[PDB]
Amino acid sequence: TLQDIGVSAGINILSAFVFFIIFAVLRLQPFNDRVYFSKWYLKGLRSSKFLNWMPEALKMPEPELIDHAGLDSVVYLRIYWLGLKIFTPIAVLAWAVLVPSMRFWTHIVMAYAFTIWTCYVLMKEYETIANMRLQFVASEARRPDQFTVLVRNVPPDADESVSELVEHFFLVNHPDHYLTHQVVCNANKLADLVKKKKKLQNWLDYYQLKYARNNSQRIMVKLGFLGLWGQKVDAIEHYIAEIDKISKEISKEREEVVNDPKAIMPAAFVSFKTRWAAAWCAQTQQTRNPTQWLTEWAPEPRDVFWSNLAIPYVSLTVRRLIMHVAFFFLTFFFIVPIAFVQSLATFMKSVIQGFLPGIALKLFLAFLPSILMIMSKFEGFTSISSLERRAAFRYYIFNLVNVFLASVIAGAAFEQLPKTIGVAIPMKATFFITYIMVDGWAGVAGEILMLKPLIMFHLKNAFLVKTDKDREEAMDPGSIGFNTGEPRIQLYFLLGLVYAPVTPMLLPFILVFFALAYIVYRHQIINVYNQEYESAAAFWPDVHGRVIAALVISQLLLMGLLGTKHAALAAPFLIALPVLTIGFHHFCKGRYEPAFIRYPLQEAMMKDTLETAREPNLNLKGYLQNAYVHPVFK
Repeated sequence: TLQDIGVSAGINILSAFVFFIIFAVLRLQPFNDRVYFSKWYLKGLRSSKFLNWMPEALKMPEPELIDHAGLDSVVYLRIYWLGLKIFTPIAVLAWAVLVPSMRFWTHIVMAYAFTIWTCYVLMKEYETIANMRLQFVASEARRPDQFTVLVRNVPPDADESVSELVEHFFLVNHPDHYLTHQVVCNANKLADLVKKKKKLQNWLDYYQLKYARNNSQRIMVKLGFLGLWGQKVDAIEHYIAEIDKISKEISKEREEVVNDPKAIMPAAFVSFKTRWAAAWCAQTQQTRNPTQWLTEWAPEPRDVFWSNLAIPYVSLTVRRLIMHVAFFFLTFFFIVPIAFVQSLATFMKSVIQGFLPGIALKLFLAFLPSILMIMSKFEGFTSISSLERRAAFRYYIFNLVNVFLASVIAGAAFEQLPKTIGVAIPMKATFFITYIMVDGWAGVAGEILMLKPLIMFHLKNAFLVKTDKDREEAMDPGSIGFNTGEPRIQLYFLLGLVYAPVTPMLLPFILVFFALAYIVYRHQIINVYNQEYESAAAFWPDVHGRVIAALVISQLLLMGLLGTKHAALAAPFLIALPVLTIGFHHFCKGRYEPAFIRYPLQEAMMKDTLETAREPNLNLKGYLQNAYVHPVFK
């Protein structure tokens, strides 16, 4: 309750302030600059009154920040500014209209204005992001992707190899445009192998340094309880035998994979002389039969998820269905722990009653993004970007169904002791506020520390590093974590929209979270979070659709909420909201999303002509030949 609300808020804010103190203290430490400044290091800019950095983050203006970091990161940062802009006027206007009858039409017009302002700011920022994407891609440098494309589902032929097939096909179809062809290799088991070799070499290095320190004994083979099947106290010879065997294993794998007809799938990489050729051919249904020669734009060379490549195309739909069903069952299963958590939300002892449930919830939700990651790993998308897309989608679905609906249902049920659900709904605001403060303020004030990378790096250096220059690749700070970033704020958007016309005080905490997250993530993206891939901000439409769905769901649940005073005779105003919303969405889509999903062919003319004018004498063929060949054995 209110007292517990204040106590939990205080404990969270003090924890966050202590987190800032720790961040500053370790920040000034001189022997860990390698970590908290991964950037300026992968960019090669550095080598070797107590909160001053706070505004220091805000400089380095937006075009400059784009140059420093990258577009998609800028958009992700922009998300928070979007949200704060959306909810500030809504917050103040509602807060003014807190009359604690006329309230019915009051909330009705309040929600109408809320939605109209929301869609207005949405479309405005949508156009702005469209323009900045256009400018960014226009000013973009050359990458091998923009003149090649992925192709899939080529009909098989017993006599002619796939190379001859594709050569004949594209010479007939697009003469004077074809450049080269690359055949996919189905040796992912060798990739698992080379990962194993890396891990074993890492182990052997550890035991080598340890034995150099002093002679020791080891009997725990990665399990302790199920350790070595004996003593094997020395075990260096064990790894020597292992590396010998695996060396002959990889040598063999080479000598058959260089001659395996089975290593080829009905898919390949083809490159064209001009971007326009790529668009015209691979962007459009290429043949008369739409069931073969299936093509879409190629991923970045470092985006190629080679493991997924070995999935037969016929089986992916079956995989999709099986995975969708398994997803529904997993959401079913994880209802019960959440129900436990909410039931925990039932005198100075009640401080833990208000506090713990959010923490516990977060702990049972810590794993789930990883499960969704693997889940998409079994999915077929072949590009870590698209994996991020789908994973975020799944996380949204799970959070919406469980953390919101299941929680409110459980709260109402445990409160009940048919005409009571309406008065039940708003009361869960306290629970949601607590969950927000916890999984937000504290969580961000912690993840600013990068405890896990920091500890990993320090243990690596003190206990595992053998020479120098190996620190440099040792930093793997990880990307922004889109699968975790986008959906959390998406959920907050949903909650704000739903509870705004019923419960105002949810909003200011949301504003606090938005501000702190904006500034902290800005600092991070300035100094850490090297981006593993750089898409053309292609994810934005998904966010737009998600927020639209959020708004319409908020409207519909509000309509349900006004079922308290039965038949207020204003329902047909709540009926117009969804149709207007969906019409707005469809119009926005058909009017602007081509600028994202399609690549402007006129812009292709401009870019290719400018490239030709600035350099008509580039041997681009050899530059593009060896791309998309192989991760390890190029």
